[PDB]
Amino acid sequence: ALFTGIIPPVSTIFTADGQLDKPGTAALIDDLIKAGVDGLFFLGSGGEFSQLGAEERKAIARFAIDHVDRRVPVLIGTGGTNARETIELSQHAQQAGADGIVVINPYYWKVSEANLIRYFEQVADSVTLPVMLYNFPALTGQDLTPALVKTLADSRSNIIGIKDTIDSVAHLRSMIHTVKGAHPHFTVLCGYDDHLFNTLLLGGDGAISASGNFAPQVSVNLLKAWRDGDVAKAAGYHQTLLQIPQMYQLDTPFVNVIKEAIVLCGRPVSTHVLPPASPLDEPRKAQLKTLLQQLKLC
Amino acid sequence: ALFTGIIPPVSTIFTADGQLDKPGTAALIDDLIKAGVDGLFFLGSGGEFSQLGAEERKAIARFAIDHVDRRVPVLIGTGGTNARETIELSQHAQQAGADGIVVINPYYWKVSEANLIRYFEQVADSVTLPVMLYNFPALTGQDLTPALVKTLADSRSNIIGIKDTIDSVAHLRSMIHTVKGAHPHFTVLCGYDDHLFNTLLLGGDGAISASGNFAPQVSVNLLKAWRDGDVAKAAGYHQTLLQIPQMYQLDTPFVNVIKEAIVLCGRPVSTHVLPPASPLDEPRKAQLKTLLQQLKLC
Amino acid sequence: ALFTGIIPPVSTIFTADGQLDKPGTAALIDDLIKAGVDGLFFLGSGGEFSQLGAEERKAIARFAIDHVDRRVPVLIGTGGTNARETIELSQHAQQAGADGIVVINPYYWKVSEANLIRYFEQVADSVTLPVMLYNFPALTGQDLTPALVKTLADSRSNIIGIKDTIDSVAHLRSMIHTVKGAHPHFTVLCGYDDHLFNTLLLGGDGAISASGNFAPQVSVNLLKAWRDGDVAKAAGYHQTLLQIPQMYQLDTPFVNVIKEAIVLCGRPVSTHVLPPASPLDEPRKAQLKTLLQQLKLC
Amino acid sequence: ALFTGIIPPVSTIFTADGQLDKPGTAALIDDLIKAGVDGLFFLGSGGEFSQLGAEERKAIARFAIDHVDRRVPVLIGTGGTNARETIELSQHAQQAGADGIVVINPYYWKVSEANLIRYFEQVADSVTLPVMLYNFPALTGQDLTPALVKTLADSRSNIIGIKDTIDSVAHLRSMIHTVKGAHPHFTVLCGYDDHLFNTLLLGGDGAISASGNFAPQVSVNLLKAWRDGDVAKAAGYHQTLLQIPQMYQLDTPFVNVIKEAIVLCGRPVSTHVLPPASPLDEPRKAQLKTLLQQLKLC
Ligand SMILES: O=C[C@@H](O)CO
Ligand SMILES: O=C[C@@H](O)CO
Ligand SMILES: O=C[C@@H](O)CO
Ligand SMILES: O=C[C@@H](O)CO
Ligand SMILES: [Mg+2]
Ligand SMILES: [Mg+2]
Ligand SMILES: [Mg+2]
Ligand SMILES: [Mg+2]
Repeated sequence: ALFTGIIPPVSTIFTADGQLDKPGTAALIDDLIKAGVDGLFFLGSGGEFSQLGAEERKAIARFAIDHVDRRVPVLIGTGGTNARETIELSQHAQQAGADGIVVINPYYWKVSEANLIRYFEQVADSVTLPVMLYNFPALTGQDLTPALVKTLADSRSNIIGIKDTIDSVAHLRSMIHTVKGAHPHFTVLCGYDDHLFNTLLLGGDGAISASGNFAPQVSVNLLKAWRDGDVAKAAGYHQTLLQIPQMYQLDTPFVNVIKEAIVLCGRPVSTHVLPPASPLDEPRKAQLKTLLQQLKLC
Repeated sequence: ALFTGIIPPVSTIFTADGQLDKPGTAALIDDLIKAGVDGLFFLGSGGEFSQLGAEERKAIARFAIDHVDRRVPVLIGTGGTNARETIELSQHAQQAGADGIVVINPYYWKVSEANLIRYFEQVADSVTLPVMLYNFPALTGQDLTPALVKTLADSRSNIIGIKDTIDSVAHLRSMIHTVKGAHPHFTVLCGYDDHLFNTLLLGGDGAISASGNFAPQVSVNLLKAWRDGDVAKAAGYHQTLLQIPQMYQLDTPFVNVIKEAIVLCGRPVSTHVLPPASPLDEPRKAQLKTLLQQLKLC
Repeated sequence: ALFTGIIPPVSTIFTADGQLDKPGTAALIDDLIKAGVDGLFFLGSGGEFSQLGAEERKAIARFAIDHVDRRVPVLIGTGGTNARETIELSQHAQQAGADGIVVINPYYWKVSEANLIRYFEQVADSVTLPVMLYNFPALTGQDLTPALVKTLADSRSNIIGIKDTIDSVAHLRSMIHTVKGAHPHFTVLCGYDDHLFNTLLLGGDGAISASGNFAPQVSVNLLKAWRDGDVAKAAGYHQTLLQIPQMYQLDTPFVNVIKEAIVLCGRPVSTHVLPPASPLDEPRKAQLKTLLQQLKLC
Repeated sequence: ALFTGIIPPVSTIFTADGQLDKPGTAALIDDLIKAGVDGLFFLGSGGEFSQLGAEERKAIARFAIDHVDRRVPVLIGTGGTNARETIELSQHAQQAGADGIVVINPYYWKVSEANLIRYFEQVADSVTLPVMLYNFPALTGQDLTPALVKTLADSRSNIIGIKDTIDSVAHLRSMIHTVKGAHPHFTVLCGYDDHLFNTLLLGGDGAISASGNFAPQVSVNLLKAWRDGDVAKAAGYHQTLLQIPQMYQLDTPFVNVIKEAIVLCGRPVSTHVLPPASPLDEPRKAQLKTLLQQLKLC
């Protein structure tokens, strides 16, 4: 199974003038590697892919891949609505040295099932890399159902996992039973911090969740305890992860919150975000701070 | 805090001719008491309240209350769309000796917030019993938001808990923070089996969930392990409860499934259900059987 | 085609204690007949079926049928969640002299398609009357799709029409093409005032809409003009119907608004509504009055 | 009031390699102008903006503006998720000679109301052109409510209209009453063919709808008849517009259907569409042909 364990959706650090902040993004990457994560995912939702132009995404991917320098597996988010662009970004990712790509369903038009399957098959045909699907129905307005995902896995042998981003135990359960029941090495990662523990107990593989950026140790330690058979210890970490998603209510998009949390938890990066996100206000920064303090994360 | 712990939504047993089956309902009640449940809830969703007429509901409630004979706390579900009937059923419950009532929001019209608050205040004023709210937005089409529930708890001191029936960690978390933060003894019970563990870890109080009927021991033992501080053991039980809700996909309504599971797990009752539910077919009964066998529950 | 044209969902008039107000209900009935409606529908949504007990519904139906005394066709709404009660209320309606029944899908559980089909077939088989389906997905949470309605019409020859209560030209169009295409004499009536004209232009049959109660002449004259081939005149009436539904925003449920409008338009009936509806406040009554005045309806 | 009347969302014609087909696009533009439309809108949903790259969008806009050569007002769709790009594309439009821009809400993240308002203010402040809002909640997952639109119009005097793309009479009515009530010259255009007649009768201003591409004469003649006071004639054209949208069910996205209809109605342009749209199959092309024949459009 590929891309299992804890794989953060890394925040992209920008300067106050809105350019890629290489020193800060590099420092964040190095913090996460040092924390023991199993991989890194750039240009996810929290990486601001949807607020970046294609050339910007290419430049950020190349930078990140080269900085990681093969220390851990690297995933690049290459999706969008422009399918020709998805292919271009995906081929660019493979040429630049990525280990895999992560592809959401098109999220403007909710295309027909025939078109959706074709789209994923075309993207998967365009690269030799492993492809992770990305389900985020709250934002896309179109669910990647366990049945559909199984059909995709049956069709292309490089479609090998999913980031299932949904506050639903039923969806994670059914994804695992349906897809992993046919393809035991297909990877199921939850996209929310508070579903990691359940995902493992259900027979899934890990998480790609925003708290990976500012508190990776919580998820890394949970996974380690689980793998060591220390369930009580894993449940302890889980109690923390259950509470963390309160912070994401502070703003929408909450990409600002995540970067403010990176700062609060001890890595001083520019927290600039791209429009239509905006800077978190001071009152809400203090609220975030009190949450992190109550959970003992700063 | 009232009505905490494991409180099954007890199935109502009917004969093949569609009458209350007293010996079978009584035997089920006695099994659940013997299993160590903290209470019993009659005429919930799984108790078929919505397929019963008012006079039938009164007769069932009286019978159940009388059979239980104060061995454990008894809740009666008294809700519907007809608010005058809600009041009648609730006063009847109090006269018959119930310990509390459980009241869903009206689920045909999704009434204005002013009307909704007024409805609950009137119902709560009609009895001196404790009132548990019932949130089931997938069926009602109107969520009881944590803010609203807090407003209700602030308004009437007998509105003392909620059965929050939703596959959402965020909803449970927020219900607990918002309502229990203002009213530390307000009771938050989850309505789905696979959220019991998380509900406890989040600072909530228990569950009213269908598996209480046929595998009460799993929830009772989880709660006991949690109260004893043996979190690993509680997590073990949780791994089971994570899987159980697959069975509910076998039919809709799944009241048939629950009764078939009672039979398969060792209590031979008539499994008749009221229309528009219908008998579970033999293939799906076998499927249910294989599910219960895999989880070691029969 | 049965039950075509303008058929108001007649308001049920109550005294302050919530009992049937026979003189007021009768006067309303006579006003509508005198206005030239094609039929009358009692115990629809606007008739407060869902806030009335089964015995109450039977008394109201008997009264209404008897008062109408065969002057126009009479439809009784017999639906709910309790399917045994549906059958009882439907057989009661037939015995009491109703010309047809109107049956909504169960709206607590959204039952499986197999259960839903079986429900409607059983209800249709319980009577020898014509049966009109009732679609109100905003309230029921489960759409009766054109495909499903076609399947029902294909299955039972007494399932002969629908009240399609949705603000959707596409839904009405597709209902008409899919069902009337297979069953040219199946009756399609929209449930909203502002869709009557389009319904007629699409090949449908009329409307069961709330403004039937207080401004029947608008819909009756629209229909007459359309049948006489005076499309410009019909469009003139449509311009009024397009505006009327603003008033329904004044409260939820808006059964109060409709009765207040009956009073304002010249018929002094009690405006009492059953809980959890409540009286319309004086400021909103004055707003309703201004709107009616601007549309030249009082 | 600006940009009133019939303004087609013009299809973008491509060669097989997915590049702009200048002769075919120009011919289409000339056909529409000759048909008497009041304006032209490029790079709307039907113009495939969300499957085009930013440089491609700029090239298309420039070409279209230039070909139109001020014969009618020109709108350019400049929206997306990347707000910096929205500003670039909007300023580019103004520099290229557009008369106005059309901006949808960001449709990946459904951003907070504060962020949404700020977004629209920033885009409006980036140009001195008139700005038309674009509401398409079926695709965006976030409705621009009449209250929000009013707040935007109150805030910026160059936010001067909306393409309200929704199958809802209530939404159009309320948009008109709430926004035009406060801003009588704010332009309200429906985005669907079957809502033009109602939109005019409600006090709105026209339509930007896909049938503008292949049957502009229907909407142009409807509008002329309405302005001339010949309501019966207008209603006759409406009967045709009521039926046209059945064709859009032939695929999703239906940008293919629209181009095939342009061909079938007598203008031979390439029907190539960008992925993830795909070619319409021959059976569905024949079905489309039969429909157009039945409505007397080819
Ligand atoms: O992946 C989704 C994130 O926002 C939550 O961790
Ligand atoms: O009683 C609630 C049902 O959803 C079963 O858990
Ligand atoms: O019939 C539907 C009601 O909501 C009023 O038209
Ligand atoms: O504007 C939206 C179009 O597809 C409908 O005409
Ligand atoms: Mg993220
Ligand atoms: Mg239940
Ligand atoms: Mg009504
Ligand atoms: Mg279009």
